[PDB]
Amino acid sequence: DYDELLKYYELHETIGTGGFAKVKLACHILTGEMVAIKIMDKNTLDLPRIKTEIEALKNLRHQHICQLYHVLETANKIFMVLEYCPGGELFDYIISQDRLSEEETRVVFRQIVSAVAYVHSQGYAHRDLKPENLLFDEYHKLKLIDFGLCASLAYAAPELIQGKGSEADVWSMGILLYVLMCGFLPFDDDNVMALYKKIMRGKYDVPKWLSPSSILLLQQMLQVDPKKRISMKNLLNHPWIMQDYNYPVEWQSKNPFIHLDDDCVTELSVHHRNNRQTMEDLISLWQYDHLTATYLLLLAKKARGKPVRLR
Ligand SMILES: Cn1cc(Br)cc1C(=O)Nc1[nH]nc2c1CN(C(=O)N[C@H](CN1CCCC1)c1ccccc1)C21CC1
Repeated sequence: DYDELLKYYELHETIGTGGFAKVKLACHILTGEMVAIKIMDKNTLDLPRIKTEIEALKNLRHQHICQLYHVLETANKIFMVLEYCPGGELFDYIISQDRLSEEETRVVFRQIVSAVAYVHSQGYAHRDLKPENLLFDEYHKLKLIDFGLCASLAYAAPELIQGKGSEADVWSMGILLYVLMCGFLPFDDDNVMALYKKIMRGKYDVPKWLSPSSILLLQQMLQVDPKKRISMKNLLNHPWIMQDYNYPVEWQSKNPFIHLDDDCVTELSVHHRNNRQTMEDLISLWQYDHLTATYLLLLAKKARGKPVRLR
């Protein structure tokens, strides 16, 4: 139940619902930082989905991946405390704009490619890429979410639906690119089997406002045969991707966990009136408990150019 969570967080409103989970806005008491808490019920659960996401996020640390802070499991519930992104979903952003210019699309799309390339570099495929799974953070940069399916029909690759992961992610990014520049899906139908057929055929409308280079890139990402599909490697430095930037997508993590931050370690030891070495030792266990949560939220203060202070 909520007694364990309420020790550390003030709970606010529900900001999202899923089939088996909800996400609530909350504030971390010790740091005053806003967070987003994904809440699951262990009775009405699937559960492998939760464990999959948790394991992935413990191993992924990247400027375009929504950060995990804290995992709490009670008798009845599982709580995942995640980064709060105050800019909302990419999908809702596209609808409000109708569609994005090629220029703004490229700004956003390069961030998606950065995240997904990194995910692949760490040995995973996301498998559920869609604009509902991309959020805008405090600096209006994109953060990828929902790793429950890592190793929706409108975004699934032909070979994935066929049951015949890396290439499947490229296809989904092709659908995303189309939606960004067009404001609607390339394959859509009320009838699910009719949608399946359309995806298998691979034919789609090419709107009048797409540039020849955009058209070519969509063609290369939306190849029905995954062997003919552009590879992640060649996506990183694609001429469309390079335009106006003149350097390939920077996919490597810019915020990896190397050494513990001295300033964060000191603030925790001072606040808790604890032996510094004991504090450094307990943080290093990386249990994703309240200690880890407080440590990581202090690091976020620092990344924001703010002082590392508690209470
Ligand atoms: C929608 N919105 C509007 C504003 Br302003 C901020 C947000 C917002 O969602 N912020 C936010 N920050 N961090 C998170 C979110 C939403 N959020 C989510 O994880 N949201 C997903 C959203 N889905 C995509 C397809 C269906 C479910 C979710 C997953 C399970 C249950 C409910 C929601 C995270 C927790 C990591």
